[PDB]
Order: sequence, then structure tokens, then C-alpha cells
Amino acid sequence: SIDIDLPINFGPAFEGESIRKGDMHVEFGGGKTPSFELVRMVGPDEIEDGKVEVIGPDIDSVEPGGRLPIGIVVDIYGRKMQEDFEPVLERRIHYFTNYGEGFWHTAQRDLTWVRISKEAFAKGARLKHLGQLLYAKFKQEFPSIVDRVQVTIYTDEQKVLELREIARKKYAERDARLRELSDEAVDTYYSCLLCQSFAPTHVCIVSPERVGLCGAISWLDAKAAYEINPNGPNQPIPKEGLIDPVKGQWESFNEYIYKNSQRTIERMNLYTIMEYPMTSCGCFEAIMAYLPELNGFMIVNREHSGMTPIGMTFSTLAGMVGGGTQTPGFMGIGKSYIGSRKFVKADGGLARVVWMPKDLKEQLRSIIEERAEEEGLGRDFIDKIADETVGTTVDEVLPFLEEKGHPALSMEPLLRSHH
Amino acid sequence: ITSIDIDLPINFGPAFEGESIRKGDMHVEFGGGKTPSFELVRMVGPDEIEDGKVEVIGPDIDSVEPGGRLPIGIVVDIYGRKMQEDFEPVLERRIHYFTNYGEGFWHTAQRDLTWVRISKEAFAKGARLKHLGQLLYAKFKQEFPSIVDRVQVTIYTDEQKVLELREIARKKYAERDARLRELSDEAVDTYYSCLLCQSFAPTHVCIVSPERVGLCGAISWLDAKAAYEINPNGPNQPIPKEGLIDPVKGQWESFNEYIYKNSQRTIERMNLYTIMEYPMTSCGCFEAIMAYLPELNGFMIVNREHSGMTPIGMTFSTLAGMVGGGTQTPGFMGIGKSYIGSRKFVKADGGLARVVWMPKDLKEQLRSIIEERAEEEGLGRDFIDKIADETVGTTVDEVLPFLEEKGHPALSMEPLLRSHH
Amino acid sequence: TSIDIDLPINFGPAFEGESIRKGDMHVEFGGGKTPSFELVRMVGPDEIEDGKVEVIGPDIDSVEPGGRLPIGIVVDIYGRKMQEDFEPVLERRIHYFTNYGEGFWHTAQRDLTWVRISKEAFAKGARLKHLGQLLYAKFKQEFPSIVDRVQVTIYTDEQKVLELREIARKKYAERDARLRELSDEAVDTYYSCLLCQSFAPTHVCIVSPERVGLCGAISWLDAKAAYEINPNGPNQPIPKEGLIDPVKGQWESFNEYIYKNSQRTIERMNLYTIMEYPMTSCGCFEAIMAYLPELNGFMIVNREHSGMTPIGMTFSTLAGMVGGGTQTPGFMGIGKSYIGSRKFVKADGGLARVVWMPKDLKEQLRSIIEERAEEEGLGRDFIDKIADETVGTTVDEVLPFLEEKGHPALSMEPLLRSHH
Ligand code: SF4
Ligand code: SF4
Ligand code: SF4
Ligand code: NI
Ligand code: NI
Ligand code: NI
Ligand code: NI
Ligand code: NI
Repeated sequence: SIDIDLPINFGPAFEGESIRKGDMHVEFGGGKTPSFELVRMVGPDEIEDGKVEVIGPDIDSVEPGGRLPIGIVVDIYGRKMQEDFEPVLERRIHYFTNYGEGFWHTAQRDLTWVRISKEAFAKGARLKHLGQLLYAKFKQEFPSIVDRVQVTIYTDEQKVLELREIARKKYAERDARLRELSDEAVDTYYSCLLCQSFAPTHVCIVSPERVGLCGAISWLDAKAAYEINPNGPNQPIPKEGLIDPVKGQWESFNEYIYKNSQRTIERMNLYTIMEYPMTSCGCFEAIMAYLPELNGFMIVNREHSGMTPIGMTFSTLAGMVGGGTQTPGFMGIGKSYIGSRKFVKADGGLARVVWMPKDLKEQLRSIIEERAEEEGLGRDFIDKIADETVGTTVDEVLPFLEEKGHPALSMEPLLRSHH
Repeated sequence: ITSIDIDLPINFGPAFEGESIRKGDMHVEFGGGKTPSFELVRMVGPDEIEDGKVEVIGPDIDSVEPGGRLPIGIVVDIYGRKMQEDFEPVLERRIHYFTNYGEGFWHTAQRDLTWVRISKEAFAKGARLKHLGQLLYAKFKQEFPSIVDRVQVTIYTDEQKVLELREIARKKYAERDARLRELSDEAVDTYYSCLLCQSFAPTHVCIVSPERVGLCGAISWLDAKAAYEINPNGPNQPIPKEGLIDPVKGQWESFNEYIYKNSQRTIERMNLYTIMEYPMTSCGCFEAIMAYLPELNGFMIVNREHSGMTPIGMTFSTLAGMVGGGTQTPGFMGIGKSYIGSRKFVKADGGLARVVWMPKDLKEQLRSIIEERAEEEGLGRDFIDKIADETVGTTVDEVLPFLEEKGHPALSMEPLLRSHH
Repeated sequence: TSIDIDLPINFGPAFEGESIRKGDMHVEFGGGKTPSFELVRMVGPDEIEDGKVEVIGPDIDSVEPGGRLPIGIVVDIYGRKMQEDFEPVLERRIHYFTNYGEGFWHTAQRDLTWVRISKEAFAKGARLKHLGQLLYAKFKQEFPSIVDRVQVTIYTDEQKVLELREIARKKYAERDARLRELSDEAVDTYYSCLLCQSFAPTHVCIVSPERVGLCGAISWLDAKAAYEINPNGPNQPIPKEGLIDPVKGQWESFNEYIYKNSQRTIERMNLYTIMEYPMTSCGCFEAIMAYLPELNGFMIVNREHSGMTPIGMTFSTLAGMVGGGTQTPGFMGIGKSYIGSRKFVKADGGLARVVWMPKDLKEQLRSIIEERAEEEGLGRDFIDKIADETVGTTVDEVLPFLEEKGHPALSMEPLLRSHH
């Protein structure tokens, strides 16, 4: 814990609070007003170090139930600070004030949302304590790169309408930077091991065309973390000793994994799953499995609670996919790795995928359609994907695959067996 | 199969303690709301009972023609040097244990309301009830060579005496029940355990606390304490509440050490107040099972006695096969039906406010406790009206619209597990 | 395992999976349409010539498309360590040391030897002497210690093919009679191949004269022949001592043997019971049996049959539960011949307690299931009592049908119980 004498009710409610309409002190954004929650870098000649101010009415000073602004602007300057340290530093707001209740905040880029609740308004002390806590934590956790920190908490419409421009596109474009950067354009793939607490053997090598299975750490973020902290869990790895571009195995990756994953796993194949895939830790967003009977791939996310054609639901699959065991045929991948060019390149990529939940089809509809159109599979390739309503068993799915002429059936199968 | 050595012409076998009853084919009925019977193990003074006074106060099986209803009140009064008044239910459970899973009369509900349908073949064979109590004398003396001193059986038959015996049983029920709700987790610094279930689940260890009952639904914390007092080297040993590791999630060093010892080191960390992270294992005898649905953001409390589809897409039997045996599966928990009424019912996961689906029978049986707990939690007495049932829908797509229409409070809470994104 | 003689086609491990249709089929040799067979016969050095490909008939380079060439592969071996019992094993190795080359699509064995060669060899100039010399060189490389003189004759004369297939079929009948004669009571030592350990080191298929191995092809005779050829090989005799549970088939000596070559991961072993200490499967298994407490009986499903099952999960789920070297009680992987074995879980009710089987399996075992029912007194009508997918498929479908047809398992002692 943090052990501060704050009034706010210490809890994990910041993550995904869906506030009731009849209680919320502030529900910003929502197609009605601006919204933001931002950490940015400013010049040394226009900011004051240690200043903590709460612009607009305080928590107690206004009655509950209104629709007013909310937002934390943390302006930090240092000698070595760069413009690319925002996405990694700002995430730490989810670990300073996140032991509290009555908030909703994320994604400080160009347009999206921010909120707050009531019951954290009359516990005795004001938001100035929150600002001071944030200033202290930013001065403490990152002493190398920042030398002056200022915090403001705006709650007035006009001063935050300028900030309406700060919650949708910057970080979206920062991951689109991974999208546009090719796998081989860069010359140093980065590592990730922060998930060692649940699975130490997980040494996840992130690439500019393959986000980590956590869904949060990318190559740009790993590089920024290394620049912030050379000793940090993300470490730099050059590319040496090419073995096979088809599966994507180098020498430095293999040696690093062998000497860091406790010698359980030696070789790694970035572009395929059926031979030397990458380990997981239990933080995967989706699960990818092989269906020789359907001759394709099955992808199921965490938020599905139904029956699967393979016969096992997601909860059962996580029992064996995770842990840190190099299992061929099963893997855990993020929901943004599906729309990547190097997504199981050897094993058919997007073509081999057959079945996935309907909700995940809708969420990834546009990107999957774009990726299918890029590869020539046709714009209507998403309709060729069998959903849960179409059939929950292999014997049900196969007639639909025959009807729709799925390309997975047409091409050759994989992983034959012995007698 | 357990055997005996009593000399009676009746057919000892599948027809004396463990099968259903119907009124039409019943020869003589012993119990129910019409001709109530019971079975009590109380404590009385030495002068109140002659040692080994196995009697039959009233007609025997042959002396009664088909048409008359009588009870068999097995009033096993026990006097001892060290016996207490709290030790009654521990032995009282064992009286029907000699013939429960074999012999085939009835024991409805539990405790002291066994219902006996004495067969016509037993009446024709013309035995007596003296040996019925003689069997419960020798076996009782064999099982308890350290507490009991005198054992009696006093089978009454008079209808007014039937009502008097029923009133005595109801008086004893209140004494045995009111103590449990008085206890609390914080009051006592010692927690007992239970490893009786290792016969078909060696890797499973179940921790019992004043508020959390055992998953078997049978033993409580008081029962475990009484068994430890009676059996100092039995399958239950005390553990001091020491070495606190996680206060909110309920983890202690001593509990972790005990589990790491007994559970063959497969389980080392256990949480006493949450399901999604380090849930407690289960033998396979759980009264009910609760699963977490990320789509609905809540708990589905489906019990063993209810057969049917569940929102997760499978019946109780499949979930039991997935969970029981000691497999520590996050997102699923095996609990006793009374544990739902505990004040510390998954406090780390928001408690009763995170329950969205219950079967109709289980919901109706626990209406009285769910309303009382909703009033205490501040959710209001109408909380049971917000809980979906199988009539509302057997699938997520059928109950989610009903849940959002009812404004279930769990929709206003954050999801579970350890966050990463 | 490559070669040296130049061929009109390549030589790689990936050509064994080639797909050739009827239009691309130049001339088949054997299978379900035409007669062709392999053979390995015991000979002496009196009238054998090394590498003599005595092709009696037209060569494969001068045959019209769509024709038929009956192929009799006679193998003449001069071996000091060789015996007449090693003939089948070498035949199996014909599959191993022939498919490594392109165009050598070879399937089945015995009188069902099916080899297909497309026009990629006939049009590009491949002779039958190429095949003969390739087989000779493959036998020399695979078995350099035992063989000394090799003659891979390839008869292609229809009259000679038939009069030689008569000898081959008589030899096959003798092999089958030798398999039938031996029984687990008289035979003291079993064997175990570890070719299946290439994926699951802990797993060890156990092969006995009555209960065949999980692979369904390596019988007791073949394992004994391989041990005689290769004493260092995976198979090792196991003395029959330390009988702990004769009801379910527990021997302490076999338990020690399991300790020896399975990293001591398995303590005991019930050869006649799958519930207590079963044996896992590496995928070589040909069928899966499971226990159903609802009907209290065994269910057996072969690999080729998928779909919904009374146990509640598909065959893929069962394979995942039992395969991968993982030992799970209550389920087992078995070979097809084991169903007809008289040691079929005798303590666990034998054939009586297994009622749910696919109809195709009933048709395959028409001379086996009925014969076993007659042996046990069940009568040939027991197949009517056998639940098949043509009548009932789910638990509820067979719930009243078992009672109507007189289910024997419920009429006998059940297994497994609850707690309270
Ligand atoms: S996704 Fe999680 S486990 Fe994988 S590298 Fe990133 S932090 Fe580590
Ligand atoms: S309820 Fe059952 S499993 Fe739990 S401690 Fe008691 S006997 Fe053991
Ligand atoms: S059945 Fe499988 S594991 Fe056993 S000897 Fe044969 S190939 Fe090896
Ligand atoms: Ni993880
Ligand atoms: Ni139990
Ligand atoms: Ni149990
Ligand atoms: Ni095998
Ligand atoms: Ni196998």
C-alpha cells in the first residue's frame, strides 16, 4: 500500500467504475462536454515546482449530482525529459491515486472520457491532498529524468475545453506507429518480464509488429521504459544470428530467454505457434488454438462465458495455455496482435482463423476487414468467419465452412502424426 | 459393507435408514408432522439413568397391526465425567451413521427428525426393538471409550408423549442453533480445520471459521471444536490466527503452513474472503457452487439439488466435475448453503451485491437470510427481487437484459482478478 | 536416410505426404482394388545375388497409364543373427525405409501393400531396378550388423504373384495363429516399445500377448523379435513376480520396471483395470474408454469417430485428457485388438459393462464382439443390448433403452460413491 493520511476511501474503484447516474458528482465527456486526464512535459520558464492547485469548485463546495469537469494535468520538466516519456509516466497515475474510490480515467490523447463519483467528496479533506500526493510520488519514483513537477485539477468547462483535445488520438497514433513500423525496419527487439510474479518463465519478446500479450506494453513503451530505467524489467536485445526468417528465430533472443526464463525454454519462433511458440503468464487477452478437424485457428477472449467448438471454454484453456510452458498449438495473444502483418505469418495469418466470439468479431470488425482486403481475401472475409451462433461444435461449424468456401479448408493442413 | 452380529429374524440390509418413504405403502410411520419421531443424545445425571437400560416403552413391531402410527424416540441419554452440553450433535450425527448409506428408511432434513417406514416383512418376522437399542449401546460404547459411561434407549409410543418428545426436540434445536449466529470471525483467534474429506480428495484441505461453515455443509466451527475436544488426535486440529499476510483477502502464515503440509504442497497460498484469486479447494461434497460471469459481472449460485442449465452453459454436474477433487480453479467456488448468510461472505469481491443468478428453489429456501443480509448491507429488502432465476433465462443473453432492466448494483462495480490493463 | 543412386525425382522427408489423384495416378500396386503384397522370407546364400533386382515382368518405365502391375516384394537376407521371427519386423521397416523418397506413397502391409507412383517417374525415366537397388541399399543401411547378403526381388508375373501371395497369406495365417496361441497366463515376460517416447518421455505403452499395445500394430511377437534383434532396444522382458492385486493385475516386478525407464513417475499399474493407476497415451492409441457413473459403465470410442458423446465431451477433449503423457484415472487409451482380448478389464466387468460403442466399431468387430459374448455366455444377442449411435446417443436417450434391453452393468456391482 501507499499509507497516506488521505480522506478518499482507499479502494481499487478507479479501474472500471460504471457510476450510477443518481450519484455521480461529475460525469464529464460523454458527447456533452470536454474530458481529459493528462501528464505532459512543459518548458522550464512557464511552470512552478511544487505548486498544487484545484481550479474550480472543490469537492465539498458543490452539491452532488452535477455535470461538471474533472481532470488531472501533471506538467513535468527535466533536463533529459523527452516527448515520448508521457505514455509510460502517465500510467503511474493508476498506481498513485488508484487506491481510492469514485473515479474513471484513462487514455489522454485527443478526445475521450473522464469521470468522478460523489462519496469521495465529503470525507474531510480536499483534492489538494491528492495533488500533493501525486507531486510527491512523481518526485520520488522517477528522480533521474524530472526535476520540476506541477499538478492541477481543473473542474471548469472553459479551461478544460482546450483539454477536450487530449483523450483519444495521441496514444492511438502511438500504437499506430507500431502498426506502420515494419517488423524488420527496427534493429533491436525489446523484452518484457514484469509478469514474472504469476509466471517467472514468461520472457515475452515484444516486437513493433507484435504487442505483448498483456495488451499494454509495446515496443515503443518498452524502449521508453528502458530509457527511463536502464535497470527496469524491459531490457534491450540486439538482433543477431539469424536462423529462419519464415518462423523468425534469432540467436540473441534464444540466449536471453535461456538465461532468463530459467533454462526451461531455449528457442523461440515469433511467426508461428506450432513449433517453439512464445510463453504466457496469465495476462493474455485472447487464446488461440488449433483445430485440425476444422483445419484452422480458434480465438476466444477473456470476456466469453459460453461453449466452444474445441470443447473447452476459455477458463479451462487458461489452465494449460498460461504458466510459462512452450505449448505448440495453443498461445495467448493480445487483441491488437490479430490485426498485425506478422500475426502467425508462417501459419496462414488471418486466413487460418475460423471461429471467434461474435462480440470479438464486432470489436475487431473494421481492422479485420482492412487486413483481409490488404491480403486480397476480400472485404467480406468477416462474414466467412463462423461465430458462436452459427455453431458451437465442430460438426456444426464444418457445414458452414463448406458453404462459405473458407480459405482455411482450401490450403494444406499442419502437424501430422505417427502410427 | 458394514455388518453386525445381532440375533434378530428381521432382514438387515438396504431397508432401515437411508431411502425415501411414501404414505400409501407405509406399514408404520415414525416421524413427520403427523406421528413425529426424533433421536436425542442429551446429558443427565447418573441417578437419572441405569447403565445399559435398553428398554422398549410400548408395543414392539409384531404387537402393532398395520394402521397404527408410533414413533421410535432413540433418547440416548449420556452421563460422563468430562461430557459437556455442546458435544451432543457430534455423537447425534453418528446414531444414523451406522446404517445411513446402507439401510433404507428415511432421515428427512437432518438431526433429530428421522422418518422410519417399518416394513411389513419386519412385522411378520416378529422381532422386538430391544436389540435395536442393544446395537446402539455396544457400538456407542465401542466408538466412545473416553466420554460416555452409561447408554440407554427409551422408545416411547404415546401420542401425547409423542408431542412432548417433539417439544423437547424443538427445545434442543434452538439451543444447538442459536450459538452459531452469535459467533464471529474476529471474536475467536483460533480456527479449526478438517481433513475428513481426504478419502476421495487427499489434496484438499477445508478451513472452518465461526462465520464460514465447511463446504460439506455438515460440520461448523463449533462441531470441529467439539470433535477436537472429543478426539484430540482426530482429523481436525486447531490453528492460531498468527502470521497475518493479507488482511483484506484473508491470508495467514499459519494457515498457509498447515495447507502446505497437508495438501502435499500443491496449495501454498489461500484466500479466505475471495474467489477469483486463490480460492479454497473442495472435496466434491459442496452443497452449492458459485461461478463468476465476466459478461454479467456477477455470481451464479447454483446448488446440487437443482438440476438444469446455468448461464455459464452447463449443469451442476459438469461444474462439480470441473471443480471438486482439490483442483484450485479461480472463478469458481464450492460453498455450503448456510455460508451465503455469513457476514464475511466474499467481502473482498463486494459480497452479496455481486450475485445475479440463483435457481428458484435455492432462492426461495434462502429468502429469509438473503433479505436479512440485504437489509444489513444497505441494499434494501427488495434485493432478492433483482436476482435473476432460471425462469428469467437459462443463457446470458436472456438474463442480461433483465439485469439491466432491474438495475442490478453489480453493474456499477469494477470487475475482478488482478488488474493489468 | 538418403540414397546415392540418381533418380528422376527428389529424395526428401516431405514427399511422404504427397496427394495424388486417380488422374495423376499412373499405375497402382495393391490396395483395395488390386492385389499386391510385401514379403520377407528366410533363405540361404546358395542362390542369392547381391542387389539382383530380378524383375519378372514389364518394368515400371514401359507400362501404359492406368494399368495394373501386381507387385510381390521378396526379400532374401543372409543373417547370422537373423531368425524366421524377424520377418514381420523387417516388413514394417519396408514402410520406414521406402517412404523417405519421392513418389513412394506406400500404405498398409501384408496382402494390402498399396504403392502409388505417378507419371513423374514413368515419364522421367524411373526403372523398377531403381526401386530394387534402393530397397537393397536401405536394408543395408538400416540393418548393417545383421544382414550380410541382400536380394530384393520384385516379382511382377500375375501367375507368380498369385502363387506367391498364397505363401504370403499362409505365413500371415501362421503369424496370427502364433499371436492367438500365446496368453498372458503362460507368458511370463511382456515388452514395451519406446518409439512413442519421441513426444512423451514419461509415457510407456505396455504390450502383452493378450492385451495388445496402444499402438495397435506392435504386438507381443514383433516386440520380442525386435528385442532379439536389438537387445539394447526399448523392449525388455519383465519377470512375472511380486503379484500384489491379481484381481486388477498388479505385479511388483512390473512396477519396478516402470520405475526403471519412466523416471519413477508411476508407482503401481493395474493391467486389468483403468480406474486405479492407469497408463497414459502418446497418441499411438486407437481407441479411448471412459467411465460413466450415470449408467455406471464403460464407453469405448475409436479415433475416427468424433462428435457428441454420453460422457459429455468430444473425442478431442478425451485425447487431451489422456494424451500427452498425462496419467488420469477413470479414462484409458486402448488398442482395437485389446477389445477382443479375454483380459479386457476382467475385474471391471469385461465386455458386460461396455454398452456404448459406435456402429462402425460393431461392424468391424462382428466376428470378435459376438465371439467374446458367446465365450462369456452373453450370447450373440448382446450386440442388440449394445447401445450404438444409430439408436441412442445421449445419456437420456440410452437411459430407458438400457433398462429395456437388460443392461448388465446396473444389474451388477457399481463403482465410485459420494461422501455425504
Ligand atoms: S505481455 Fe505481460 S507477460 Fe508478456 S512481456 Fe508484456 S508484461 Fe511480460
Ligand atoms: S466440509 Fe468436507 S471437505 Fe470441508 S473440511 Fe469438512 S469434511 Fe473436509
Ligand atoms: S503402444 Fe505406443 S507407446 Fe506403447 S510400445 Fe507401441 S508405440 Fe510405444
Ligand atoms: Ni499472465
Ligand atoms: Ni468432504
Ligand atoms: Ni466432496
Ligand atoms: Ni506412440
Ligand atoms: Ni500414443
